[PDB]
Amino acid sequence: VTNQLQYLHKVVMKALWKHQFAWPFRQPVDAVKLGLPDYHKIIKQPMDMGTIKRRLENNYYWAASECMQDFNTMFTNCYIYNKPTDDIVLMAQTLEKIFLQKVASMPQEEQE
Amino acid sequence: TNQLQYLHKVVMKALWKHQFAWPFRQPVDAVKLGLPDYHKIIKQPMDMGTIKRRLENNYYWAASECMQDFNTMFTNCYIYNKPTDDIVLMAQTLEKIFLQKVASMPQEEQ
Ligand SMILES: Nc1nc2c(ncn2COCCO)c(=O)[nH]1
Ligand SMILES: Nc1nc2c(ncn2COCCO)c(=O)[nH]1
Repeated sequence: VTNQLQYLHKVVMKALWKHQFAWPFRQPVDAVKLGLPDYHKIIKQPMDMGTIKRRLENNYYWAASECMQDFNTMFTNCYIYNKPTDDIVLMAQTLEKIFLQKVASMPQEEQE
Repeated sequence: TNQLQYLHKVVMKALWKHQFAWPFRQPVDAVKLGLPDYHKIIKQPMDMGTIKRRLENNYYWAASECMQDFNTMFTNCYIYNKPTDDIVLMAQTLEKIFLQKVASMPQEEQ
């Protein structure tokens, strides 16, 4: 497995998964459960930490950059769809700041 | 530091020249662009011109802190604009390059 995907699993996902703001992102947006009949109109590429976490457990990723894009798509989905004033937006912002400051310490290069 | 230099000369380099970069090279001008609610909604304006100047003037103490400014700039765009505005596509494209360039950053400190 890659040095960088190992960092993404054990440092980034470990931090973000147990975070007190993580729960709205731990599973796919369920448009029916949440009452969002336009969600899949607006968000064409849904993403969530459950999917990323399993994808790290199943070595589905080839490069770290593609794990990073899933994280980024997840947060971007949230800012695009939700209202500027929704608490979910500031939860995503808080989680994204951690993702970014962890990524600033990720190795370079590749392995495996 | 080595990482700030990389963010200056590799990351900011690539993004500045990009064909979608022009809305992001200078602060949003809410009055010229016709957006009287822009500052009611975005409380932390940010833009690559401000980030470039801060890197030239040694404003940043750490890499993560310049990376946060890049993120704020993109997030502002996503939060303020309608999902279908082209500028959202432009920010996503730029942000993807940003993440990919950041993954190859020297891991140290300097
Ligand atoms: N579904 C749901 N779970 C929550 C809420 N607050 C905390 N949790 C549990 O997740 C926190 C991590 O254990 C909440 O408001 N709703
Ligand atoms: N109430 C609540 N909002 C959520 C949840 N998951 C997603 N959202 C709404 O944000 C969608 C952004 O892509 C969740 O389980 N709790």
